[PDB]
Amino acid sequence: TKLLVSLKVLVIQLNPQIGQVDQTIKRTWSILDKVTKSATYVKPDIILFPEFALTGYSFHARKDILPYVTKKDEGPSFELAKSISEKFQCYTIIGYPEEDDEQKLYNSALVVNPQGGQIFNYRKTFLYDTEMNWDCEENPEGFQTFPMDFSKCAKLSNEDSYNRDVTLKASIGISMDLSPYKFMAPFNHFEFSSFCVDNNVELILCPMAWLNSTSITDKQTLHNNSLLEAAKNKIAFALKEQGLPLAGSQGIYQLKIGDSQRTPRVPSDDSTSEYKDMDEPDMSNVNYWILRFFPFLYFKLRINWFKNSSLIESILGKTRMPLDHEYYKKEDLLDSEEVIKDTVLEKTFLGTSLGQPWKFQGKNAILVLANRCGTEDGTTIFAGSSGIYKFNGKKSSLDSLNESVELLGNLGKGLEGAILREVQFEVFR
Repeated sequence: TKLLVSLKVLVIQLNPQIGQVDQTIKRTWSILDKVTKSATYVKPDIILFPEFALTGYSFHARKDILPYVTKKDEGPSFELAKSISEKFQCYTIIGYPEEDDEQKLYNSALVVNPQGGQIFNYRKTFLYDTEMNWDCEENPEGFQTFPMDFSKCAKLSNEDSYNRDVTLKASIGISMDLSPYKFMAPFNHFEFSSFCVDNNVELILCPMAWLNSTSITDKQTLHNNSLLEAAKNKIAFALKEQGLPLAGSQGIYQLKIGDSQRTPRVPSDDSTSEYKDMDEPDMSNVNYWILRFFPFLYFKLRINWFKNSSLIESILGKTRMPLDHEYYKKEDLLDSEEVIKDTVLEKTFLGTSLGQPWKFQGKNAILVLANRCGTEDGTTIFAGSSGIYKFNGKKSSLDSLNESVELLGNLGKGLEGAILREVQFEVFR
């Protein structure tokens, strides 16, 4: 049975700096105040914050992050999410540095329900270089899904109001989760978005601290002090030229609350990566994020792949996680008398399944991406450009020109702020 859903989604975009937790919390409440006073404010059903939203991102040592870590149900990030959830009767998701009872450290995202109860805690699964600085662990469960019970958000197709409840299958992916494993795995594995398609995920939530490519990431540059000093001067100039302090903008809020302004479809070029125009999204990254969700995108060639059975071996052969992942530290169908289970028929590679050219065809999914803005260490510029997307499953560019994705709205690359969109889509029950 087709069920129509309407979700009011609020994304908060922050520029947290290390050691400013109290200031960032104060700015967060300021943003939320301004949001409620907006001409077209409506109450959000879900509020999403970035990766390490209150603490800053670039920790260089375990000792440096220890003063900011918390248990998943204690401390500033949890208490903020609980108060938010209670005041707005919503789900609130926030990224934060976690410590467990055994003194292990993770990069996590906690989920609070409208009652102010913690219902889920997700840990980053693919780690970035920075996490290795401070002894961060990989999520031993790998990618995960969880239910979210939404009240009064759904209707049958012939009904005139959203008066029904719906439990959506959700998944959180934290920044690097979207990349090829360690940047070393084949690009076309699309591990995270494949997992979401495999498990029929409906609501994809991504707290991120994702870089604009103006950032200094070249390893030989980072470890040659002469080259590094020259590189840092380049970034300093880029910020100065924009009338910005080196850490980037804070406290000046771009609000897009309840409007329906969509983001224009644009291809990447040698200018779309430039850190200029702070109220406009980084379309190099928007296009790249969309590409990393390839399994959700319409692509003509899949009919040939299916007809030729070109991906059967890849589909049968793919494992739940990379074999060297923390996941297996958990345990050929064609050469066996074991039967083919349902789960195998749900598996995809490049968006293709054993039974359909395009498994996602005819389905809907919502992607909510909360990316931080600002800069750290004089080297690292975050891309901002938080946004909300709909994959509509409708029947082949690999970017925002592909009309099987809908760009429902983005914030700029450089300003703190918030975006609210009412998102309408369907699920099947």
